[PDB]
Amino acid sequence: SVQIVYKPVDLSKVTSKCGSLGNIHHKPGGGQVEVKSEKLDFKDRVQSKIGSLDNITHVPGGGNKKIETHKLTFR
Amino acid sequence: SVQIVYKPVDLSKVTSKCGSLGNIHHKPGGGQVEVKSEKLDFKDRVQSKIGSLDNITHVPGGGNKKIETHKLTFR
Amino acid sequence: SVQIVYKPVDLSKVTSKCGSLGNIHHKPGGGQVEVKSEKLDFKDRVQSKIGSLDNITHVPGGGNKKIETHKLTFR
Amino acid sequence: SVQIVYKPVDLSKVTSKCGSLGNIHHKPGGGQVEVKSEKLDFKDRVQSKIGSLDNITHVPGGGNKKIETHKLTFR
Amino acid sequence: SVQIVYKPVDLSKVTSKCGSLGNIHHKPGGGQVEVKSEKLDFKDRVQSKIGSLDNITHVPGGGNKKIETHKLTFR
Amino acid sequence: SVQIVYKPVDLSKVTSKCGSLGNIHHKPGGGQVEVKSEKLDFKDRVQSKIGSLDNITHVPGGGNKKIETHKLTFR
Repeated sequence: SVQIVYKPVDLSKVTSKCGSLGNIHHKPGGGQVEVKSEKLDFKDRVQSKIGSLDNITHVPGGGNKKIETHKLTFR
Repeated sequence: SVQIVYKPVDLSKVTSKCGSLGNIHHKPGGGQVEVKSEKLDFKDRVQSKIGSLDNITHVPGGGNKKIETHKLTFR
Repeated sequence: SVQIVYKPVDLSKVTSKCGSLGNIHHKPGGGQVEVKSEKLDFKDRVQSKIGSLDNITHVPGGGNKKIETHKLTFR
Repeated sequence: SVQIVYKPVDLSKVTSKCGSLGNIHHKPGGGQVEVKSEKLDFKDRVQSKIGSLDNITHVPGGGNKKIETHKLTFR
Repeated sequence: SVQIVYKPVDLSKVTSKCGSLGNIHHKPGGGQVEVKSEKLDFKDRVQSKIGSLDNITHVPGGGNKKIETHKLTFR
Repeated sequence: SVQIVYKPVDLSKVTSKCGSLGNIHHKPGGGQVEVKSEKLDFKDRVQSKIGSLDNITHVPGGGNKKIETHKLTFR
């Protein structure tokens, strides 16, 4: 005779928490910002940001991947 | 006789929490922003952002992928 | 005689929470923004944003993908 | 604000296996039984079993009882 | 605001297996039974069984009882 | 604010295995049984078993009882 019993139990967490979670920003203040630009010459791409208070979150990561194989073979 | 019993149980979580979650921004102030530009000369692409208070979240990530394979081969 | 019983149970979650969730922005203030421009010259594409208080969420990510494969082969 | 989330999960077994299970009785032999009775006198109830091979299972027990009570009272 | 979410999940088993299950009785032999009776005298109820091979299952038990009570009371 | 989350998970077994499970009785032999009774006198109940090979399982027990009470009271 043969009896095979296959009863794995999984309660696992795979988890990510990414970027800005649960912060307190109590009354922050950006200063006065002044930009004067005169006679400038640009021969290639200009990428520009000007500002007093910038708050930025960027998240290319924080992804999750679970691979799970349950192979059983008899004879 | 042969008896095969295949009863795996899954309660697993795959989970992501990405970007800006549960933050408090209590009364943040952007300051005055002044930009003066004069006689400038751009020969290729200009990309520009000007502002007092910028609050940006960007999330290319945080994706999830579960691959699950149950296989039973008899003779 | 042969008996095969195939009773897998799944209660698993695949889940994503992406972008800006459950934040409090209590009375945020953008400052005055002034942009003055004179005699400028652009010879290729100009992309511009001007504003006092910008509140941006962008989410190319946060997707979910479950592949599940049950196979039972007899003789 | 109030949020109540009530998500109990039950996969429990209550199980009983009672009496004679999965036994092998390979070629059991009862012997010859002879009962001779003479001039006997019974003034009240007679209950009798006579036999060579008796194979008896009796199960007043093995019962199961699940009482389950979920209660949520608000104000 | 008030939000109540009531999502209990049940997959529980209540189960009984009573009496004679899955036994093998390979070629059992009852022997010769002889009962000889003379001049006997019974003044109240006679209950009798005579036989070579008796194979009895009796099950007053093995019953199952699930009581399940969900209650949600608001104000 | 109030948030109450009630997520208990149960995978418990309550289990009983009672009486005769998984025995091997390889070729047991009952002997010859002879009873001679003469001139006996019974003034009250007679209960009798005569036999060569008696193989008895009796199970009043082996019962199971799960009482489960989930209660959540708010104000």
